Amino acid sequence: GIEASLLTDPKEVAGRTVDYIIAGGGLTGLVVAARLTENPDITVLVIESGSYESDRGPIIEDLNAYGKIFGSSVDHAYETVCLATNNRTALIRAGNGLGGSTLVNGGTWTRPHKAQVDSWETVFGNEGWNWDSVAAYSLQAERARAPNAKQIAAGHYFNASCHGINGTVHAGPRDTGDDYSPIVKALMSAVEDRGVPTKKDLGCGDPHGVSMFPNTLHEDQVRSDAAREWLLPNYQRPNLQVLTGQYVGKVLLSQNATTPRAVGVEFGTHKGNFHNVTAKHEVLLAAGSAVSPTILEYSGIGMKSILEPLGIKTVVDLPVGLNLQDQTTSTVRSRITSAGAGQGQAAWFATFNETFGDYTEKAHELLNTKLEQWAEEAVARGGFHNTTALLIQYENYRDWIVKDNVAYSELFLDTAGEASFDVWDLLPFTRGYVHILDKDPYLRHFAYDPQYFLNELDLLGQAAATQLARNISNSGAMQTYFAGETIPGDNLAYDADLRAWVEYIPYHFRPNYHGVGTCSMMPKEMGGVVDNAARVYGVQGLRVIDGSIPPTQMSSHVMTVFYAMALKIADAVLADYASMQ
Amino acid sequence: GIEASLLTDPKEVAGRTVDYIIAGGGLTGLVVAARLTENPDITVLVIESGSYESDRGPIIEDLNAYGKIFGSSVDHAYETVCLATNNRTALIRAGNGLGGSTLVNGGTWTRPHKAQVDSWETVFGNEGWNWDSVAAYSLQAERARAPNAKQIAAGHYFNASCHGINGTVHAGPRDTGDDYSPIVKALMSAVEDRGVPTKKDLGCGDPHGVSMFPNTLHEDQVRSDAAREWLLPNYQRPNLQVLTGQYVGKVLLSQNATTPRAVGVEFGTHKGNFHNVTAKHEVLLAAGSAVSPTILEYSGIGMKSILEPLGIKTVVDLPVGLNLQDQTTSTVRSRITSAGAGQGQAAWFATFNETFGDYTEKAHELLNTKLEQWAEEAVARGGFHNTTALLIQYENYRDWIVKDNVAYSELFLDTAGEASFDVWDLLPFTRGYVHILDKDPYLRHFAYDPQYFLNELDLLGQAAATQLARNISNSGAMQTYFAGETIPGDNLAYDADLRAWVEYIPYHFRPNYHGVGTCSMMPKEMGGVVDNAARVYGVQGLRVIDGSIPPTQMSSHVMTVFYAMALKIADAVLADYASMQ
Ligand SMILES: *[C@@H]1O[C@H](CO)[C@@H](O[C@@H]2O[C@H](CO)[C@@H](O[C@@H]3O[C@H](CO[C@H]4O[C@H](CO)[C@@H](O)[C@H](O[C@H]5O[C@H](CO)[C@@H](O)[C@H](O)[C@@H]5O)[C@@H]4O)[C@@H](O)[C@H](O[C@H]4O[C@H](CO)[C@@H](O)[C@H](O)[C@@H]4O)[C@@H]3O)[C@H](O)[C@H]2NC(C)=O)[C@H](O)[C@H]1NC(C)=O
Ligand SMILES: *[C@@H]1O[C@H](CO)[C@@H](O[C@@H]2O[C@H](CO)[C@@H](O[C@@H]3O[C@H](CO[C@H]4O[C@H](CO)[C@@H](O)[C@H](O[C@H]5O[C@H](CO)[C@@H](O)[C@H](O)[C@@H]5O)[C@@H]4O)[C@@H](O)[C@H](O[C@H]4O[C@H](CO)[C@@H](O)[C@H](O)[C@@H]4O)[C@@H]3O)[C@H](O)[C@H]2NC(C)=O)[C@H](O)[C@H]1NC(C)=O
Ligand SMILES: Cc1cc2nc3c(=O)[nH]c(=O)nc-3n(C[C@H](O)[C@H](O)[C@H](O)COP(=O)(O)OP(=O)(O)OC[C@H]3O[C@@H](n4cnc5c(N)ncnc54)[C@H](O)[C@@H]3O)c2cc1C
Ligand SMILES: Cc1cc2nc3c(=O)[nH]c(=O)nc-3n(C[C@H](O)[C@H](O)[C@H](O)COP(=O)(O)OP(=O)(O)OC[C@H]3O[C@@H](n4cnc5c(N)ncnc54)[C@H](O)[C@@H]3O)c2cc1C
Ligand SMILES: *[C@@H]1O[C@H](CO)[C@@H](O)[C@H](O)[C@H]1NC(C)=O
Ligand SMILES: *[C@@H]1O[C@H](CO)[C@@H](O)[C@H](O)[C@H]1NC(C)=O
Ligand SMILES: *[C@@H]1O[C@H](CO)[C@@H](O)[C@H](O)[C@H]1NC(C)=O
Ligand SMILES: *[C@@H]1O[C@H](CO)[C@@H](O)[C@H](O)[C@H]1NC(C)=O
Ligand SMILES: *[C@@H]1O[C@H](CO)[C@@H](O)[C@H](O)[C@H]1NC(C)=O
Ligand SMILES: *[C@@H]1O[C@H](CO)[C@@H](O)[C@H](O)[C@H]1NC(C)=O
Ligand SMILES: *[C@@H]1O[C@H](CO)[C@@H](O)[C@H](O)[C@H]1NC(C)=O
Ligand SMILES: *[C@@H]1O[C@H](CO)[C@@H](O)[C@H](O)[C@H]1NC(C)=O
Ligand SMILES: *[C@@H]1O[C@H](CO)[C@@H](O)[C@H](O)[C@H]1NC(C)=O
Ligand SMILES: *[C@@H]1O[C@H](CO)[C@@H](O)[C@H](O)[C@H]1NC(C)=O
Ligand SMILES: *[C@@H]1O[C@H](CO)[C@@H](O)[C@H](O)[C@H]1NC(C)=O
Repeated sequence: GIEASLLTDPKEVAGRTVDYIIAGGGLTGLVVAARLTENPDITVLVIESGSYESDRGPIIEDLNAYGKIFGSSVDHAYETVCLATNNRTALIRAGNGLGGSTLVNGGTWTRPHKAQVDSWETVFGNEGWNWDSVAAYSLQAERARAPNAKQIAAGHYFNASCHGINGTVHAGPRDTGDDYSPIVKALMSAVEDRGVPTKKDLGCGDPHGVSMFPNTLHEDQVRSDAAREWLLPNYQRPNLQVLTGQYVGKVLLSQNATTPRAVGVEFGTHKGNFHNVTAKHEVLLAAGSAVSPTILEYSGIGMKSILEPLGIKTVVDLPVGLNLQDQTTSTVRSRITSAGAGQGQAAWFATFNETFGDYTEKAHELLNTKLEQWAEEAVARGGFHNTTALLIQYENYRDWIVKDNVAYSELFLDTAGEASFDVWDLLPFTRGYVHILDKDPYLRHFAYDPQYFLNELDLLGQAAATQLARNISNSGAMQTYFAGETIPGDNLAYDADLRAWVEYIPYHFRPNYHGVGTCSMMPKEMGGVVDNAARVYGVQGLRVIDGSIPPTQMSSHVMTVFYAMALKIADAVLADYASMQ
Repeated sequence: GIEASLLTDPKEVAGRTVDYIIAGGGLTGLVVAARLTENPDITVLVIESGSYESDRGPIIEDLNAYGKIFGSSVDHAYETVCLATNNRTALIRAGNGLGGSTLVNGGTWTRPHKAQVDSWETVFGNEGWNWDSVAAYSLQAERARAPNAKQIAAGHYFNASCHGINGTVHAGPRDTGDDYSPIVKALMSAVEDRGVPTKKDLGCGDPHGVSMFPNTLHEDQVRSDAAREWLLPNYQRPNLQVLTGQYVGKVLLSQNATTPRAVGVEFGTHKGNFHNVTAKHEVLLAAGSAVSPTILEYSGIGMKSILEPLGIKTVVDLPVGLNLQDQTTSTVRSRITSAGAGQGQAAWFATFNETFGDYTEKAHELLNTKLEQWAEEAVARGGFHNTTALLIQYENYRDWIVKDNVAYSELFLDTAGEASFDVWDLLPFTRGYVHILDKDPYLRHFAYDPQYFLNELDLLGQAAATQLARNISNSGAMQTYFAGETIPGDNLAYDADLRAWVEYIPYHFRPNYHGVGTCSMMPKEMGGVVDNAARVYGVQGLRVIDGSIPPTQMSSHVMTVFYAMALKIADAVLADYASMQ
């Protein structure tokens, strides 16, 4: 079926010409590939390092098997540098195969705060990029299902004005057919005692409080990975070709005109064993936030201070690979009474004050006085190039916290036999980088440094949000079900104060795998790599269309935005194509 | 050139018949491939997941660049289970290319104790596998160079009787052109004050004390990796063929009324995309100790209790994957005075009593009383299947310590601007396992658990040897160069006792990447997987020829032994070939 359609021999595409080459068959790459080939006259070649996985079995198709895929050939498992905070190497989970990280992710489907997307036009000078336009694309991608009586009784609320029901990505409530645990409504009641809202639709634009949420799965509970949703219904199109098992190494550039033009790519598996293919219109990079910047650097598009010591000639100088923003995740886990049994997920989207509690005043004071110093320190660490322009970002985050009161941390609850919180600070001020370390793309030798916890507010906020997760687990209605803590358990005294949490947290955290910003969409003079149509500055016919481009984090899970962002970009590509006919 | 001669399209190979198929182009695979094709009538196909790397540049060819290749495409970076000792996953460095881990290793060239190799015949019933035979094969493989006057003045000693000079593997002193650091002879002086010997030739069969050693490199310092030494001189042989970029998935077994026979292998990159090739004589597994046991399991050779829940019919029931033995490595590092400058490596091979110091009586008491209890506990953890058979191994270890006084720990010194010890207990009593977790070989979903520190003497021994490295770093003539400790540094009090070291070591160690034992060469009734000619019990025409088969650890670096082991197996394979003509 679809398996027989995939190309595997490099020689069957080498030296030919297509209209668009898409590097990476993941979330954004497959969305754009489908939109472009709706026109039967447009040819698209997707080149993907992995292969088809959607039909493999529960390890892909059951969202409840989350994490068992880690460490396998479907996980790139990119390795960080030796992190300064704890002198350890960390692993970055990332899907390897058609659908990308939508093959391996938690399936959570929520949207950020309206003011966060709006800042993309007001602060980051991106025409047409605002909550209304992005949300309209989001709803157009969405095919959501309202919850039933069982699901509403568990704790779901669904405002139909905030969801599309006619789109492409199937979404609805996760339901294992088991009973839902009462612990979800117990956590809601526990935060209502503190004046915290509950059951806001996290798709409507003000994610705050404790709520349940849809999941990216079909009603029969099969995972809605981007390949199942966007490629499987369309693979029979003769103008849509997919080459699997090959890495895109570099963009081929014209030597001709005033400014360079992308004319194709080189792809392969090892030095001396690579091939060319030509793009008549454009090359679109969709290899993920950890990779698309490295493809640019291997092609001579990046920072001369990085490329010259490797013997790569710089043809376009841009701050490629900087401004990397990922979050830190920690765990609090507790056994539950027999009364707590049942399925169910929920999350507390907590504000700054809700996160810091007693430390709210001191934290606000740091935020009010340290921005300039913090920016100088991040630039000195190589996380950004221009202190003045980084400060624009920090002033924007302070307005989000102080004037808009957006969610600052996320406390994610799993039940199904226990009470377990994964906790992350949503708005890190640290900035990191990814840079190549060799001229050979197929060696994949690079330095990936998110600089976790090298901003003191990031460490304070993470410690405070995790302490809060212990607090709320044994508070209010949650006391009914509390049966003793197992994480941290013995490793951190149960009455630890914030200082004790700060000492513990660097040795008990994982990456959140939400990395954005390595080809930031903002003006060049602000440190950006792409314009408001995702075009790389100073190069014709070349775009970065994936998680590399969001200039900020957001108080949500990213799929709702990335699906919208891919469709918005597809409209721009098609508009430029049309103007030539 | 060798690059053009390599095969890179799987369809050039699919459907052929050759005499021998070697899975894995690593150390032992390439040695056996070279030996077999000395007869121009014998055809060999090597199938290797990586490609050719020996001409890449310093990152491969300069031993002093050790470690920079980690995390690249030339590094398999196998992830362990989440370890019980510290709730972390660890990474197993393992070379991916022609040459295997000889491409990425430290280059150290030493031999174990005579009694340790003798035990393979005496305890583990492997006729012909004793020090005399293995050493003779080792000298035949070896092409050593005596140290010169500058190198002898630095501390080198070389006994011509213990080294071959007319063989294949180039070996001699590392020499970066710098002055040699006086810290090496200082360390020798410091252990001389305690009656510990120095400058013994660690190739002669009694490795004890502080010595320098040869390195696997040419005189101009190019790394002598297995491909450079065994394949590059011989790639023009028409009967020798090498396929790169492809994984061997499983052995093809006849399925009829008679005993199963290896008739070929299936190889490829993904479940949709694999091929066969036929073996007329034998299939030889050489994919490394972490992989060759999994290839057997994928083929239905292994434990029914593992295979059946995965949907794999058990064709031959063997304890495949058990008895895994890897060591734990920790670091002590300090700054040096200006007078300590220069190049130089040395190692202290320390006996049981030397490592334990004032804890010697208590350590000996544990070793005398707990062997049966420990073997029960290792079996209950799944590291081995038969308690009595494991107790035989433990008695052998106790004899090595009490009656032979073999080296028990190794303290490896690097200088070149600092004083840095990597420390490991050489003889772990813990037993681990590796097992597949899915029936699809190309998913590479497996559980690899060395069970580090889950035996209490292993933890106690590693704590004591690392404390000893701190002690000797500031003792005797070493005091002249001591300029402050940086690791542990602030992370552990400088006057910490053994108990304090025991608390810290589980959170400050790495795998040594010396894992052996997963297809142990011993009698079936002792838990073995292969006989003394490396043939898998119960299967015709199938052998395992790599680091999976040594039944014990050894007090040395293993290259001297693995080259000899490969040469000795080649002779057995060629004797069976002559029997069928
Ligand atoms: C790695 O991570 C794992 C967890 O992921 C850690 O293991 C857990 O450690 C915590 C302690 O930090 C343990 O919690 C304690 O639980 C006991 C009582 O639990 C007993 O009863 C349970 C049901 O009633 C039963 O399921 C348990 O059985 C399991 O555990 C035993 C031994 O742990 C094991 O042998 C079995 O096979 C099962 O796996 C268990 O027998 C309780 O006494 C403790 O209470 C203390 O703390 C509370 C604080 O709330 C305090 O009020 C009390 O006064 C008391 O002092 C504590 O709750 C947990 O059982 C462990 N296992 C699991 C699965 O969670 C492990 O330690 C980590 N390793 C590291 C860090 O190296
Ligand atoms: C991760 O791992 C690294 C090591 O790789 C850890 O960093 C090292 O920490 C140790 C302490 O645990 C430091 O050692 C101390 O050194 C100071 C003085 O060092 C000064 O002089 C050096 C030249 O002689 C100079 O290179 C140093 O500059 C570097 O380091 C500093 C940080 O220290 C940094 O700011 C710079 O930018 C440079 O990177 C520095 O100027 C010394 O005071 C200490 O002496 C103690 O011990 C002695 C005797 O043992 C005792 O008598 C004293 O009372 C005192 O208590 C100690 O030697 C080391 O400098 C750090 N850096 C290295 C080694 O490069 C890091 O902490 C780890 N992070 C973790 C665990 O999170
Ligand atoms: C563990 C985890 C959990 C997550 N959970 C959630 C969640 O609950 N909710 C949510 O909304 N989001 C979640 N996400 C995030 C979401 O899945 C991703 O942000 C999204 O898939 C990223 O899309 P992308 O197009 O930027 O890249 P990806 O989807 O990662 O796709 C990039 C593709 O490029 C391929 N590739 C890489 N290098 C090359 C190369 N050189 N040549 C060719 N192809 C290449 C990769 O194999 C991959 O298929 C999670 C992510 C992870 C890792
Ligand atoms: C970091 C490190 C440092 C070391 N330092 C030293 C040292 O200083 N001194 C010393 O004496 N020894 C050292 N060693 C050990 C020594 O290098 C190895 O033990 C030796 O290379 C092992 O030989 P092998 O044939 O068993 O396996 P390997 O040499 O690892 O060969 C296995 C080969 O099989 C390939 N392969 C894997 N899976 C498949 C598959 N499915 N199909 C086909 N091919 C496959 C691999 O890519 C590899 O080429 C070190 C090892 C490591 C990892
Ligand atoms: C539902 O969503 C729409 C759009 O945000 C809004 O007008 C309405 O107030 C929301 N709430 C309810 C209860 O309808
Ligand atoms: C392939 O890629 C580059 C174009 O920049 C060049 O080396 C070569 O001529 C191209 N064509 C072929 C057939 O290799
Ligand atoms: C949060 O805290 C600050 C200072 O403690 C206070 O001024 C502010 O009104 C609080 N509430 C909100 C919603 O920001
Ligand atoms: C948790 O937070 C509440 C908030 O008022 C506080 O009263 C309580 O002392 C905190 N600690 C615990 C253990 O509940
Ligand atoms: C640094 O950033 C500021 C803010 O965008 C900008 O005005 C200035 O020109 C930038 N400087 C450089 C060298 O890019
Ligand atoms: C050198 O090696 C031989 C063989 O082991 C041995 O007899 C001799 O004593 C060794 N030492 C010296 C100094 O020759
Ligand atoms: C079974 O297969 C083996 C190996 O392929 C072959 O030698 C033998 O003749 C076969 N036996 C029967 C009964 O077909
Ligand atoms: C490969 O082997 C399998 C079974 O061993 C079988 O499908 C086929 O006959 C063989 N050849 C090809 C080309 O698949
Ligand atoms: C080692 O220590 C034990 C006592 O703990 C003693 O019997 C033995 O003689 C010592 N020396 C050697 C070389 O074993
Ligand atoms: C170091 O080792 C020697 C020899 O056992 C011992 O006398 C001394 O107390 C040890 N400790 C220190 C801190 O030197
Ligand atoms: C266990 O091993 C011992 C020693 O080799 C042997 O005598 C015994 O038969 C074995 N038991 C089983 C069940 O294999």
